[PDB]
Amino acid sequence: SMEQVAMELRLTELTRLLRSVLDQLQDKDPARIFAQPVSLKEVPDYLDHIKHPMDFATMRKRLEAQGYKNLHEFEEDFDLIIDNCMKYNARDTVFYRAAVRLRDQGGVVLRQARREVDSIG
Ligand SMILES: CC(=O)NC1CCN(Cc2ccccc2)CC1
Ligand code: NA
Repeated sequence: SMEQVAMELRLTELTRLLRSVLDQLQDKDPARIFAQPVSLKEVPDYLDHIKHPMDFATMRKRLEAQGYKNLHEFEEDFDLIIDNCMKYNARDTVFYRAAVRLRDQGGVVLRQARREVDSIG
């Protein structure tokens, strides 16, 4: 239908907007601590600790299959990345601190992205 096509045009342009947002987000992770899923080879008990793993590679796969229907969903996964890290790793570690910095630098990007999503509808 025309209705379905228009629906998919918005989804596509959402996806274009999210791909940008996701790049700005990785750019704030120069150490690439969150680029890839935590290796179960190197940390074999990880899933005993973290129930829902997330990372940028995984988010990017979902994104390219247009699996993000709105910004709430995308933010949910981004927060998973941060919250998992600040749980699994202790306060005085390089990993925890990298997450706190991503959280803070990221929040700016998501503050404006939320406005662009509303207005562009
Ligand atoms: C995003 C995130 O939580 N990263 C974690 C992955 C595990 N490393 C520690 C590590 C490295 C190598 C071997 C055994 C443990 C850093 C913390
Ligand atoms: Na902890």
